[PDB]
Amino acid sequence: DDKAACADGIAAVKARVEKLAPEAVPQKLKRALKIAEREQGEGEFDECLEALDDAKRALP
Amino acid sequence: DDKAACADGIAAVKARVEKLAPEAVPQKLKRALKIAEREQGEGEFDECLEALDDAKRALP
Ligand SMILES: [Ho+3]
Repeated sequence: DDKAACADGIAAVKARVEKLAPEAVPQKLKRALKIAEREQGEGEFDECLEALDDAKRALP
Repeated sequence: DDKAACADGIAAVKARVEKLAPEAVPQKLKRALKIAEREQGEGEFDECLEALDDAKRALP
């Protein structure tokens, strides 16, 4: 469901980001991940998924 | 728009709540107002309006 997809998506995006040089991680990518995590914590798993969409589009 | 409606709705619900004995304000009402304010601060003015709907239904 959205909750599992949100958690899986956060891990998937992080795993891809963690293969980047840290000094090269865009601020927009960090912010999108943080928004996703905030919304996950609020139980807005659907909004987490939309923030993950933004994070993926911010990947170099 | 949703932003103005959210701000107006927070004030409207508070004005009605502030006419209650404070020791008698339901916890569910306080929580709904706080959620609305959190979502307002996140710029989710639509989600604020849905939390305000819950607050109104929690009025004694
Ligand atoms: Ho939110």
